[PDB]
Amino acid sequence: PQITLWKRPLVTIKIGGQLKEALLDTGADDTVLEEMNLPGRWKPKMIGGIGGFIKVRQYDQILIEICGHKAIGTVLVGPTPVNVIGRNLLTQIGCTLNF
Amino acid sequence: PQITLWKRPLVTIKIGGQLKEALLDTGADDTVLEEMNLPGRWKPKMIGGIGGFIKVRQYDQILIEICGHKAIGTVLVGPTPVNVIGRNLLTQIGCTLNF
Ligand SMILES: CC(C)CN(C[C@@H](O)[C@H](Cc1ccccc1)NC(=O)O[C@H]1CO[C@H]2OCC[C@H]21)S(=O)(=O)c1ccc(CO)cc1
Repeated sequence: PQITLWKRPLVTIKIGGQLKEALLDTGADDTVLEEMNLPGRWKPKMIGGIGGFIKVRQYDQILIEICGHKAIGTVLVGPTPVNVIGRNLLTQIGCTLNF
Repeated sequence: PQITLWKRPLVTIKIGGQLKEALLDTGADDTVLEEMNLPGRWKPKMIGGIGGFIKVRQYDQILIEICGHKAIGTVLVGPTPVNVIGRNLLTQIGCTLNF
């Protein structure tokens, strides 16, 4: 599809057997999802943006379906106000910016 | 152009007659630039990011050229970690997401 940017580019994702809403975010290097109790090992990470840093849990090789497009990669879990799909997964679904 | 996302979508912008580098950021509603001098009236505002809220100077109706494409709109200036071009200006240059 083609998504215009008049409104936030929110899409439905499937991760860990749950459906959620997330931003297709070209400004995020990596994917960050709202707190959720995922099984498996993780490592702590600090990620920074406007307002400072938050502590997150880095899970590797997580399967995520984004608008019916499957991807697998790093997913950071923490107290983010928004689910954001970052470039590490956007590249996997064939997403480009165009103007 | 069509921009892939294996690297950060960084582009050169012109604002206040000066060249800078900025990130095309579909996850940003607004455009936020690092501390700089800009002419004209500004009003204090607050904006929230992943890590909390920051004080910014809001400049309205500012000319800004993004990768050769002209826009006129609101630019927020403050202690952002990165110059981000947000949806208020991405829409003006006709930017869409595609996959
Ligand atoms: C700043 C940028 C370089 C990096 N960020 C992505 C941005 O898209 C961020 C997304 C966002 C955060 C919080 C609420 C809504 C959207 N948008 C944002 O701050 O937008 C500001 C300006 O416009 C307003 O609209 C929405 C908020 C206001 S990040 O989240 O900090 C981040 C940092 C490290 C990683 C791991 O690599 C992943 C993500």
